[PDB]
Order: sequence, then structure tokens, then C-alpha cells
Amino acid sequence: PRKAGVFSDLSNQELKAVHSFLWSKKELRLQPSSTTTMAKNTVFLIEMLLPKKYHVLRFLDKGERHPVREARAVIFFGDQEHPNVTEFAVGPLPGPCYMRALSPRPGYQSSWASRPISTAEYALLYHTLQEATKPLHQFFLNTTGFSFQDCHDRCLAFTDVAPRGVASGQRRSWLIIQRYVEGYFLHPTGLELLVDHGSTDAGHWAVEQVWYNGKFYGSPEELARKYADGEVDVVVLEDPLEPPLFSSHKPRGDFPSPIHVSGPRLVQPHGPRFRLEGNAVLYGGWSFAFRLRSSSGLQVLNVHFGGERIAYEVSVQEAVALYGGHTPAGMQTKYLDVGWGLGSVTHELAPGIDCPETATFLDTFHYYDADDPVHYPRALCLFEMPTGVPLRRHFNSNFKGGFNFYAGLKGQVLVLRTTSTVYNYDYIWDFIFYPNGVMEAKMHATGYVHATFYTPEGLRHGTRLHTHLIGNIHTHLVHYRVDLDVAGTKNSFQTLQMKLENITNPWSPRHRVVQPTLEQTQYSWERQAAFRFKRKLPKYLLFTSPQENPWGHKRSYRLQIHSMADQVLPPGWQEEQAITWARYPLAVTKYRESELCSSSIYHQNDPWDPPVVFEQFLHNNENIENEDLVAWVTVGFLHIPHSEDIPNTATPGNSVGFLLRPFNFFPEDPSLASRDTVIVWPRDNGPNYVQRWIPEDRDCSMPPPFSYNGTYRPV
Amino acid sequence: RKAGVFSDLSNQELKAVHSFLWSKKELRLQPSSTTTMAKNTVFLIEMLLPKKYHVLRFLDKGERHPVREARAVIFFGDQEHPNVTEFAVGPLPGPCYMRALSPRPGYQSSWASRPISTAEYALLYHTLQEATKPLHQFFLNTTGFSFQDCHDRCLAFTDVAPRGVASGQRRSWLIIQRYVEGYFLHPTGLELLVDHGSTDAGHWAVEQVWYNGKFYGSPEELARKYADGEVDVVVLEPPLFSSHKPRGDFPSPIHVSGPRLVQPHGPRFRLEGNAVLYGGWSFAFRLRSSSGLQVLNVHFGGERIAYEVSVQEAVALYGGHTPAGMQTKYLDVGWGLGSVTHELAPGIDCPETATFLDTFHYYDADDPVHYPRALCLFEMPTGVPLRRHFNSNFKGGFNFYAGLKGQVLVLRTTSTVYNYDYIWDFIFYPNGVMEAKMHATGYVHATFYTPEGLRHGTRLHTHLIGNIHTHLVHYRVDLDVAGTKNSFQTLQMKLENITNPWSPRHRVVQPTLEQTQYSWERQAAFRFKRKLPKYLLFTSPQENPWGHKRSYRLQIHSMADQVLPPGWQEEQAITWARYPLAVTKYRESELCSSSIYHQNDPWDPPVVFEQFLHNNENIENEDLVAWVTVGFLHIPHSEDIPNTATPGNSVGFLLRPFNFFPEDPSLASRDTVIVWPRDNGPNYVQRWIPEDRDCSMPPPFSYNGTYRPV
Ligand SMILES: *[C@@H]1O[C@H](CO)[C@@H](O[C@@H]2O[C@H](CO)[C@@H](O[C@@H]3O[C@H](CO)[C@@H](O)[C@H](O)[C@@H]3O)[C@H](O)[C@H]2NC(C)=O)[C@H](O)[C@H]1NC(C)=O
Ligand SMILES: *[C@@H]1O[C@H](CO)[C@@H](O[C@@H]2O[C@H](CO)[C@@H](O)[C@H](O)[C@H]2NC(C)=O)[C@H](O)[C@H]1NC(C)=O
Ligand SMILES: *[C@@H]1O[C@H](CO)[C@@H](O[C@@H]2O[C@H](CO)[C@@H](O)[C@H](O)[C@H]2NC(C)=O)[C@H](O)[C@H]1NC(C)=O
Ligand SMILES: *[C@@H]1O[C@H](CO)[C@@H](O[C@@H]2O[C@H](CO)[C@@H](O)[C@H](O)[C@H]2NC(C)=O)[C@H](O)[C@H]1NC(C)=O
Ligand SMILES: *[C@@H]1O[C@H](CO)[C@@H](O[C@@H]2O[C@H](CO)[C@@H](O)[C@H](O)[C@H]2NC(C)=O)[C@H](O)[C@H]1NC(C)=O
Ligand SMILES: *[C@@H]1O[C@H](CO)[C@@H](O[C@@H]2O[C@H](CO)[C@@H](O)[C@H](O)[C@H]2NC(C)=O)[C@H](O)[C@H]1NC(C)=O
Ligand SMILES: N=C(N)c1ccc(/N=N/Nc2ccc(C(=N)N)cc2)cc1
Ligand SMILES: N=C(N)c1ccc(/N=N/Nc2ccc(C(=N)N)cc2)cc1
Ligand SMILES: [Ca+2]
Ligand SMILES: [Ca+2]
Ligand SMILES: [Ca+2]
Ligand SMILES: [Ca+2]
Ligand SMILES: [Cu+2]
Ligand SMILES: [Cu+2]
Repeated sequence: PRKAGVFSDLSNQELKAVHSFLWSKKELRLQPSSTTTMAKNTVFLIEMLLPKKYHVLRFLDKGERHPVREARAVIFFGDQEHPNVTEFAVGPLPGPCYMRALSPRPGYQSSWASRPISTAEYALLYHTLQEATKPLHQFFLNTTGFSFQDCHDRCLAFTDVAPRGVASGQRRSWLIIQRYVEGYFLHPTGLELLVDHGSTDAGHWAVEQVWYNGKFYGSPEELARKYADGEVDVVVLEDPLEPPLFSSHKPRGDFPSPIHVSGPRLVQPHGPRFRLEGNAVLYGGWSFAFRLRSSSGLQVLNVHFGGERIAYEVSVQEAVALYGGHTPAGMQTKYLDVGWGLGSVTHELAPGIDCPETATFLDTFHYYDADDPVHYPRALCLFEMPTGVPLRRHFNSNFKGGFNFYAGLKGQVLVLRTTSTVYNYDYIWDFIFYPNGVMEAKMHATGYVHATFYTPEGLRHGTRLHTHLIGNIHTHLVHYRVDLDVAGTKNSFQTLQMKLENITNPWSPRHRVVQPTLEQTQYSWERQAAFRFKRKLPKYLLFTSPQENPWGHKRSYRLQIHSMADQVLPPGWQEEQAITWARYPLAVTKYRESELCSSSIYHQNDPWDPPVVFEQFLHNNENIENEDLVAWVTVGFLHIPHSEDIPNTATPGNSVGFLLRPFNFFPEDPSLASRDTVIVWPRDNGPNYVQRWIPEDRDCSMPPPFSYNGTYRPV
Repeated sequence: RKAGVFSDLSNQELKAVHSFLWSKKELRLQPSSTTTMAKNTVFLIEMLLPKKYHVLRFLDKGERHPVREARAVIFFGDQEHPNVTEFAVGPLPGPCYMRALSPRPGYQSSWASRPISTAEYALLYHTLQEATKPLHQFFLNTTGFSFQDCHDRCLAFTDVAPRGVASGQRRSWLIIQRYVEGYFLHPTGLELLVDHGSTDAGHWAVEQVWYNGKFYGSPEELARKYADGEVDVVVLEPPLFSSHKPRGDFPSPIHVSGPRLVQPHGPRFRLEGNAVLYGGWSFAFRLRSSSGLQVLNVHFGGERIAYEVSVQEAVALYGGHTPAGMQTKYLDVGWGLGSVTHELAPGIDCPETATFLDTFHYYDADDPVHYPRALCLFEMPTGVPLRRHFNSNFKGGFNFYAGLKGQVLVLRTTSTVYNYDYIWDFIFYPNGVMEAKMHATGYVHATFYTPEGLRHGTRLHTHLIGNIHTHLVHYRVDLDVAGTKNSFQTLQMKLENITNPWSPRHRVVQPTLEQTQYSWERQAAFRFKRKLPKYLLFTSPQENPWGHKRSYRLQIHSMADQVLPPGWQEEQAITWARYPLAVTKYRESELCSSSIYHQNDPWDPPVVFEQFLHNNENIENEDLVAWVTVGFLHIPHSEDIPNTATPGNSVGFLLRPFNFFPEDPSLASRDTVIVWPRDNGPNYVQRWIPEDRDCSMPPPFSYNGTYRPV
């Protein structure tokens, strides 16, 4: 379990050591992230940098030395004539000595414009709006009762929209103005503002355009004039500050059948049946390591069942929400969450609500837009839960009023979970491990919708959810990397289909038999295994090893996709360059260290010219017979908002993902080693014999009282 | 309870119908168990639901309880021209009439169409025992088992349906097996075709024999060829591979029990008879002996959503290298899908905290039969919150955390006809979402291994091929969204390409919302070839407060496709499987998509779903019925030994409110917890129900395993 350490995230200590090394280089002229100027040099992100697979596998499988441990460090060089973002690999860990260039992109000139927004930048944007919108102060008070200047409890706020412009190198953002109340996401005022914030001198930033209640106005001063002159159709909003606010989670209404007591709960008197130690997990047949990459999110690594490898890596790669709208902000919105630190917004899981009270909760540290490493309490959880359906069961009737036996194995599953709450939405990320060698990836969407001011024109792009509220139509798309190494690194890909044959009936020659046969298709080249949404996706998608099981069949794992995704943007059109992976529910590539990721932190703010274009991995149409293969999976769903999304979208029916299932991999059902199986046998003239291999449990235990902290701070 | 109008017959009611019929001396009734096909016998008795018109007047307009009746299916085999006829028997209590149902003028295959029975199997065994006598030494040498003086080493058979090549035939391929633990997986390589059409079992014959890839004409011919050395013969303590007994070792052994649910405060749903209340939900249920589980009169928040959600048919369609294998198209309603609801094991099949319900069935029995723990009803945590939000202040703290623990109510039964166990769930979420689900487990339908079999299946063991097949299930979904009169619409996203209104040299290419209305049945019959829209909506004319039509959305979870060619022979029995979704106008003559007769006369069955669309009726503002096909291709693999497992082996659908309620309907729940920060103190944890950490023990495990008259 020390070996799983090669995959582990950086400790608080290691993050400090990397940060100190960087700070000791006086030439870098580094300032804290919190300093309120853009014209500074700052370390924006530090996270572990995974060593090459070749070296990790020699360490894991051939006894060779532990590879060098390094950190990725992203530095924003804003304090120079030509600002840029540059990345370094810092190592070794422990004892950093060097910083070497990482992911260089020579000849590209928009790296500064491509960079993620930061807390300092938001502060400066607030200052720009407080100044720029002075002409509108009375307009604000009259229409909303709230303001930007001299406010305390009745403040206007903004939600920014990305991407930020119409071409590579621009940083011009539409801002949706809202009333800062409980669940403020759902309180747009009808004003939206376009701000050019490209310059490293915030004094140059300007509101370049204004939209209010269906019209463009050019400047805050023009809107103020036209309002002063009685030429603006305004919407005066009611005061929001007994009954709860519509955007609140507070209970209201009554069910016809009163529920006064707590529902049923899990108890775990015997404690966990999995072994978690550091970032290593053992659970029955399973063995795996996990990590939480600050940039991109949850990964499980080096996944084995029964002592044989199934997958080197299964990871979240990108999460997108692609909008339409009647408002300029709405029509602009294409959120790419890795551009916001999808793996860094792993906020505190509430025991008994977010995970069972019996779960193991784990803390982590992130360094993402921070002055020091920040402690995130209960960022992850791991728990076993009964599924409520048996893994297998059979009643073997004697067809004479009794039975020969009943057999069953109670359903349990191991769940590794984190969340991501970048702003309005909360995504719940699960990897799930069944005792029979089946593993599942799942995402559940909850939290608040991205919403805009209601006008009649909005109904072509959304649904009216409240008096002044439209839920814009959009699609959620998530990309997973699935580096299966089925029984080893060298695999092939094949599909199975049912095809009818029409033959003479062998026992009645005047007749025909029209019946299913089993058809196998082999794939030799990447392009053949790149399935577009328009193409028919076969029902059996197999990743095979050349090794056979005892019955002469190739040992395989099967991929099963659960999605309602489809092609959203036209292939090849503008921002679609950033999400070319979304063309493919499934694509298979040959492994390469230069293609470890389908997205990046830079994609959100330069979608026109990003550093990774997934389609390019298919350009060379490589041979994929007996190679190290990587499956890439797109799952998703169209979300047309509806009134039941108020105040939050709920999880039921709102999940997507995929299963990996053994297919001729094992000689028989690998759950057979479980001792939880029960078989009941009849006895002549007596009570039945209940055969067990583990004693019946009726024991009891209690969880600790509920607590919740809510803060995340350096330690 | 008004829900009683939907309830199954009690033990008392079944006896009353049975006594009444037996008091009619001219029916010449004999018990199901009598060992002859030349008898008249009552095969099935179940409740016959009254017409929807009368039920809704009773429920909604305070009118009289409808007349309660039974369906009685009588096999008239003790006459020159045997047939099956069905009767409405009533009223209940105190039956005094017997009215014949559903005549079919010109149809001549009634008798052949009828289900198989225990007495018929007993006669088939006798036939095999006599007919295979010449093969006695062949059996002993090749298998060590036989049909005669065999004791603990007996051969058995698995029959296959349908039974012939045309309407009116009763000619069955029988797969010979060794009768050991999990005998399903022990084929010997012999298959026999028996003609058992005659009501005189003395006339039944083995008309054909297949052994290890060759046809042999008769048992006598196979015996002589064996003796003459002209047959390629296959001659056949850890647990048996077909046993569920544990073997092997995990790398990290588990020696203790896993987590379990406790319910110290009792159920949070109310069950009274067949009526359920849970949060916003009210509904009734029944277990129809012929066709299985139904939920009826489903309300959320005092408003109707569905009049009926019911299992209609469950099919498994095979290909194979052996005659039995290539013959097999199982239709489970022809075997009493709702009658094989065998005992649920507490803690394994349902949680130990579940409420288990008994039922009575009269299906191929001498008297009504008590089935213990036939169904269960339980609430369980889903392990994922129904909703949650962390409202960051983006400065190292929070404004609040809000969450609602996930719970669902599950109504469950099973069906084990023979080898497979189907687990049928209807699931109710606190936010007005209900789900139907079926999970497959148990033993696969398997045949004897030869190399030629690998074109139709997978080798699973030394002598065993798992044959390729598709499972298909049909559901009837009679949604009455806020009322009987509904329309059907779909929503799609479509891109527009416009001038960027704030940068005119550029374009905005973006999503718009496109609505499609449907006027005629045929427009709403979606074939597997056709693209299924992402939003399938059943709509009321009533609007919510935001001016959008109150609707429920259907979301299908399936891997099904077109299996048999439309129009070809047995496909006539499963025309519904052309459509993942079809929408019809409600009619009393179209309550079911299948029947107990479809299995044994699939060429000319009494209900052809496609015909329901022939008149292509208007579906604007009508009583609509949605019909849903879900299923999956199952290519067997070695992990299916000894049994297929449930993970990833489930299909079904969701019904989700869509602009039906003004806001999230779960907001009435008092389980919600909100955590608020406080100046210079601990956070305030706001609750509307006290925190509970109590634990209790469930009942100790018991299992009976018998199902008998009481
Ligand atoms: C992005 O910005 C970084 C940091 O400003 C650039 O790297 C820096 O490049 C400069 C000039 O090429 C190096 O500065 C010094 O230049 C003098 C020239 O007289 C030379 O004699 C010194 O030896 C030294 O190289 C500087 O070392 C280097 N800084 C770091 C931390 O590597 C980077 O080139 C910019 N990227 C792009 C693509 O423009
Ligand atoms: C399976 O093949 C058979 C034989 O080719 C087809 O049966 C023939 O169909 C045509 C009608 O289109 C008849 O005129 C012939 O008399 C039939 N021949 C025989 C030998 O029966 C049959 O249509 C095919 N079925 C399918 C579903 O493909
Ligand atoms: C959240 O967690 C922090 C860290 O444990 C708590 O900070 C502690 O506050 C208590 C006061 O009860 C002191 O005893 C400790 O010295 C504090 N430690 C640090 C490192 O600050 C904090 O109180 C918790 N906040 C809430 C709202 O529950
Ligand atoms: C099926 O057989 C039944 C019972 O033998 C027939 O029903 C009888 O029909 C005769 C003459 O039509 C009536 O006088 C009897 O009263 C009927 N008996 C009962 C119990 O209903 C019936 O005609 C046959 N059905 C068909 C389609 O031939
Ligand atoms: C959206 O519409 C615009 C305008 O019709 C299309 O852009 C034109 O494309 C042609 C051929 O590529 C060019 O020669 C014209 O100069 C373009 N016109 C303008 C005004 O830009 C555009 O291709 C369409 N985009 C999509 C994805 O359909
Ligand atoms: C299964 O259930 C039946 C019904 O309760 C049990 O039979 C009863 O057993 C008691 C105790 O011996 C007898 O006194 C009664 O006469 C039986 N009642 C009836 C109605 O038959 C039976 O023992 C149970 N079987 C098993 C194996 O647990
Ligand atoms: N899903 C997303 N990527 C996403 C959606 C909306 C969004 N808007 N954020 N706006 C936003 C505005 C101000 C602050 C601040 N005071 N620190 C923080 C965030 C940011 C990201
Ligand atoms: N899925 C099905 N419908 C189905 C599958 C297989 C099947 N075969 N049954 N064989 C079978 C044989 C003998 C008996 C008897 N001794 N009573 C009962 C059943 C019957 C039905
Ligand atoms: Ca390639
Ligand atoms: Ca690989
Ligand atoms: Ca019709
Ligand atoms: Ca209806
Ligand atoms: Cu959404
Ligand atoms: Cu199957």
C-alpha cells in the first residue's frame, strides 16, 4: 500500500515545500494571489505531476525503483511587457532542486487571455462596476431596491459568463446582474453588462455595452439618460427582504400523509469491510488507488480485480454546460469546468446527507488561486452501502408446492465519492465497485440552474420558472478517460452484434428458421473505433486480451454507456474546437504520454485555439491491434428547465455515466468467493437448514452526532 | 378503502368462485391434479377489473362501487372438440352468474394454444420413460444417469416453446438434463421432439431425436446406431459449478457482515389493504396472477398522474445450433408470470426492515394457494441526496449548506417461472418521480456444447453453451396527467445561426427549444429505427403559475432493438416489440398487449398490438395510453455461471413531473437540513425533525419455502 503513494496527491507539507522553492527564486518576483493587481507574477496552481506510465509500471510490476515525485506549478507572469502563463515541473519531492518547463506551447500568443479568472480579478471587476455604474445608481434603487455603491445587506452582485469574447486573445465578459439574496443565482435584475478586462491595468477596463430588459444601450450613461427621460420600459422588482424565499431550501407546503420521523438509516457495527490506507483501497476482489487532481477531478488508478489489472486509469476529464439564450449573456454561455478548478471545489460533505453517516470521510489540500495550501474538510468519502437488490438470487421450485433450495447473495456496493461546486451547480462524482468485478462511473447533477431575466423572447430558449426568471436550455456533457489495461497493457477492441440468419428448418424441411446468430467485428485502426453520435453504437463494446479463459474465449471487459447525449455544436465551428471529444460517445486511441488529457485549464477562456484538440488524437489513424489502448467516453443530457427545478435541480433521473463489466474475463462469477451467500435447504419432516458462511448479524451501533464546519483555510 | 376496487381476490373469494363453478354439475369439473388431458378443469381464477368509466365515477364522482367479478378460465377437454373458454363470474360476494368472454369466430386452435400444466408434465415424463427404454444402456454409459430406477441419478427435461411450426400444433422439443443442483446447466446432448396434441396421452410420440449434432428419427434408431458403433458419443469435494456455494479466495477476504438498514421508528408509509400512502404519494396495487404487478390510481399531492402502470409481457428470444435452442421464444405470461411470486428472503431479496406481504393465487391448482412474502414494500436510502448545495462565500467560508437525504419507496415482487428470476420494482421518490424497473438474475437457458454452437452463443463450461438471446418486456402506462384528457408532445434542441446582436461581424450559433405536437396515433408510434426525442411529454391543458402546460415526462432506460422481422410468423405474437414507445387512445377492448395464449399460438394470437394502431385515431385531448418496450441483448459469458447477476442487468423507465408542480414538490419534506454560519460562534444546524441516532434489531431470519392451500 506504500506503492499506491506514487499516485497520491501532494500533502500540505509538499505543497509548502514547492511553494517555498518557488518563492526562494527572487528573479520570479512572486506576489500573493490575493494582491489586487493583474500586473503581478503569482503561482496560480500546484498539484502532483504523475510520472510516465512506463516507469510506474516497472515500479509496480517489475520491482524497479520508485519514480521521481514532482509537482506541476502554473505561474501567471503578469509583471512584464508581454504577460503570459508558463508551467513548470518542480522536483524532486522531497527536496525540490529544479523547475523544468512543462507543456510548452511555443508560437502561441494568447496564453494571458486564456488564463482562469481569479479572486483578485473578481475584486477588481467589482471596483470597475461600482465606478462604471454610478450613472445608474438611482435607476438601481428605483428598479431593484439594491445597489453597487454604499450597500450593506442590499447589494447587487454579478455572475460572469464564459467564454469571454468572439476570438482568441480577447477577455470581454458578459455579466448578469443579480440581487444578492439567499439563492441569489435565481434573482436576475434584467441588466447585463459587457466588460473588457484584458489589460493588466484595471484602470483601462471599461463597460463597453449594456443590455436591459430586451434592448442594447451602449453605455451606462445612455441607459441612465433614457431612463431619466422616461423612455425605458422598466421592470420594478418587489422587495425580497414570513414564507421562505422561492430560492430558499426551507420547507414549505404539506404532504397529505404526514412524515414526522427520520427514515431508515445504515448501521455499520462491524466497521468498514474495505481496507483504506492512504490512497489505497482493498475491497474483496478489488484493489485500487485514487487521487483528486485539483485541475480535473477524481481518478482511480491501477485498478485490479482478483490480483489482475483491469484499468490503469479512469478519470474525469471535462464537464461542460452549453447554453442558448434570448439575452447576450445567455447566448454567450459555454461553461468548461476544468477552467475553474473542477477538482478544487470539493466542498464539505455533510454526514448522513451527502454520504451515509457510516462513511469514511477524507480531508484534502488544494493550492488553487490561494496564498497558501488550503485545507478542505470531508472533500471525499468512501462507503459500503446495501443496494437494496440482491447481487444474485434463485428460488429452485420443486413444482409440487415446495422447493429444492433458495440461494441469494445480499447486494452491497463500495462507493468512492467527491463533489464539485464551482458556482451554482453541485456535481456529485461517484466511482462504484460491485463485488462481482463490475465498476461504474456516475455523475449526478444538483444545485441551482443558470438562469436569466424573463422576457417573452426567452421562451424560444428556455422555460419561465418564476415571475422574472427563465431557465435557459442547455446540454450537460462530461468526458471520461478510461485507460483499460485488460489483464495487462496490450489489448484489442471488438464489438458483438446479433444478426439474423434464415435457414431451412433442419427437422421440418418445408419450413424456415429465422433466428439470431452472434456476429463479431474486429477493429484495426483508430478511425474505425471512433463512434459518432449519428453512427449506430453496438450493444457489446469489448476490450480484449489475447489470453483465453478456460472455455476458449478471450478475456475481455465490456463498456456500457448510460447517456442521453447527442451532437450539440456543429463540428468544426468556432468554439467547438474546444470540445471535439463531444463528437464521440466512444473513441479508442493508442496510449501516448503527450495525450494524457482531453481538456485543460485554458480551454474555457480560449476555446477557439486550445492547447489540446481531441480530434487530433485520431488524425494519425493508428493501428490498435495488440496495443496499449485508451477508451474515451462522452456522457450527458439535454436539460430543458422546468418549474420543479426551483429552487434546485434534483438527482433522481439526473445521472449519467458508464459500467465496466467482465466478459469471459473470469472462469465463472467472481463474486462466488463472497461468504455472505445464503442457501436455504428443505429437510424432510423438519424446519429448513439455513446454510451460511458468516453468522447472522443483528448487532447495533450509533454514528457520531452530526457536525458541519463550512470553512476551508490554510493549516 | 376505495383502493379495494383494484384488489386481488382473497382466499375466501377464490374458494367462493371455485365452489360456485363446482356446484354446476354439467361442467363435469375435475381437479387440476387428475392425470388426464381429457377433463374439464378450472385453470385460473383472478379478479376481473371493472370498466374505467365506472371506476372513475366511483372514485371521483361518489357513485356506486362497481360490481366485483372474477375471470375464470376453463379447460374443456372432456368433449369431442376440446376448447378453452373464459367466463366472468360474479357478483362478489355471493356469485350467481357465469358469463362467457371474448368469442373468436373461425379460430380453431384454442386447445393447442392453452398453457402447459403440472398434469401434462407428469404425462410427458411417463411418455419419455416409456419411449426412451431402448436408450437405457446409452444413458448409463454416456451420463451415468437414466429415467428408470434412477433415484439420486435421474435425468430430467426442460421443455421449450413455442410447440411446432404452425397454429394448432403441440409438438415440443425437450432438452434432456442431469437432475443435480442447478440442473439447468447440465444438458446431456440429447433433445427429443414429442407430439402431445391428443387428449389421449396414449397417442403421444417421440417423433424425432437429436444427439450431439445429428438427427436420429427414433430412440430405437439411436440405440441401434450406438450399439453398432455409429455414434459420436460424449461421455460426461469442491462445489458443483452450477451451485451458489462459495469457492475461491478474494485477495482481501471479508469475514464479517456488511452494513444494514435499521428502522427504529417504523415505516414512514401507510399500508391499508392494497392502499399505500407515502409523503405526497397515494396509490393502490395488485398482483395479477396472469400478467404480474400493477400500480393503479397513482396520485401525488392529491392529483392523479396515472390510472394504471402494469407489466404486460416478458419475452426471451433465442438463437441456437440445437433444435431446442433454435425453437425457443419464451413468452412468460403464457406461464402465469404473476403466479410465480415465490418467497422473498428477508435481508437478501428485500431489506430486513421491509414489510412483506402474502398473497393467494389460483393458477393450475386444486385449491387456492398461499404464497408467503410474495411482495414487499420498503423505504431505503439511495445513498445520494435528493438535492444539496454548498453556497460558498468564495472567501474561505459559506453562506449555507442545504441538503435533503435521499430516500425511495420500493414496491417489489419477483417471478421465477423456471430458470430465471425477474425482480419487478415500482419505485417512488419524494419529489414525484416514479420509476419502473426489472432486474434479471437466476440461471441462463443453456444447451449442449458443440463447435457449431459458437455461432449462436458462448461456451460457458465443458459441455455448456449459453445461447444468444434478447429479453424484451412490455409495460402499459395509462397516464391520466391531472385528469383523463391529455395530449402528447416532444421537445428537441435545434440550433439557430444568427447575427451576433452586439458584434454584427460575427455569428451566434446556439440552442433553441423546438416543440412538436402529435395529432394521430401513427405519428406517436416510434419504431426502433426512428430517432426517439429526448423529451417525451404527456400534457394537460391546465397550466402551472408560470404559464407552461402541466406535464409528466417519460424517460426510457433500455438497450432493446428490433429482434424478429416485422410480419414474419411468430413475430405476430410480439408486434409491440416494434415500438419502444407507442401512444394509443384508451379502449376497453385494448387493455392488454398479450395473453396467456400467445406462448403456444404465436402465429395466430387473440391480441395483435399493431392492430391497435390500424384505425389511427386522433390523440389531441383524449384518454391516452403509453406503451413502453424495454429490453436488452444478452450474449452469455462465463461470469453468468452459476447465475446471471443484477448489476447492469436492469431496464425500465422513469415518469418525471414537468411543469406539473409550481416548484420542487419535495419542499414539503421536513427531513431537509440547512447549516448556517454564525458570528463568532458554532454554526446553526436548522432542522424540522430532530436528529436521530437510534438503532434497533430486525426480526431474526426465517424462510419457509412452501406454498400451499390454507
Ligand atoms: C513568458 O514569461 C516568462 C517570464 O517572463 C519568460 O521566460 C523568461 O524569458 C526571459 C527572456 O527570454 C529570460 O530572461 C533573461 O533574459 C536575459 C536577456 O539578456 C538573459 O540573458 C538571461 O539569462 C535570462 O534568460 C528568463 O530567464 C525567463 N524566465 C523564466 C522563469 O524562465 C517566457 O519566455 C515567456 N514566454 C513566452 C512564450 O514568451
Ligand atoms: C426466408 O427465406 C425464405 C426462402 O428463401 C423466404 O421464403 C420465400 O419467400 C417468398 C415470398 O417473398 C415466397 O414466394 C417463396 O415461396 C418462399 N420460399 C420458401 C422456400 O418458403 C422467406 O421469405 C424468408 N423470410 C425472411 C423473414 O427473410
Ligand atoms: C471549523 O474548524 C476549525 C478548525 O478546527 C475550527 O477552528 C477552531 O475553533 C475552535 C473554537 O471552538 C478552537 O478551539 C480552535 O483553536 C480553532 N482552530 C483553528 C485552527 O482555527 C472552527 O471553530 C470550526 N468552525 C465552525 C463554525 O464550526
Ligand atoms: C367450447 O366448449 C364449451 C363447453 O363445452 C362450449 O360451451 C357450450 O356451448 C353450448 C352450445 O353452444 C351451450 O349450450 C353450453 O351452455 C355451453 N357451455 C358452457 C359451460 O358455456 C362452447 O360452444 C365451445 N366454444 C367454442 C368457441 O366452440
Ligand atoms: C452561419 O451563417 C453564416 C452566414 O451565412 C455562415 O458564414 C458564411 O459562410 C460562408 C461560407 O463559409 C462565407 O463565405 C461567408 O462569408 C460567411 N458569412 C458571414 C456573414 O460570416 C456560417 O458558416 C454559418 N455557420 C454554421 C455553423 O452554420
Ligand atoms: C411453513 O409454513 C407452515 C404453515 O405455518 C408450517 O406448518 C405448520 O407447522 C406447525 C408446527 O409444526 C404445525 O403445527 C402446523 O400444523 C403447520 N401449519 C399448517 C397450516 O400447516 C411449516 O412448518 C413451515 N415449514 C417450514 C419448513 O418452515
Ligand atoms: N459552471 C461554471 N463553470 C461557472 C458558472 C458560473 C460562474 N460564475 N461565477 N461568478 C462569480 C462571480 C463572483 C465571484 C466572487 N465574488 N468571487 C465568484 C464567481 C462561474 C463558473
Ligand atoms: N422462461 C420460461 N417461460 C420458461 C423456461 C423454461 C421452461 N421449462 N420448463 N420445464 C419444466 C419441466 C418440468 C416441469 C415439471 N416437472 N413440473 C416444469 C417445467 C418453462 C418456462
Ligand atoms: Ca492516435
Ligand atoms: Ca490501456
Ligand atoms: Ca387505435
Ligand atoms: Ca390515460
Ligand atoms: Cu442542467
Ligand atoms: Cu438473459
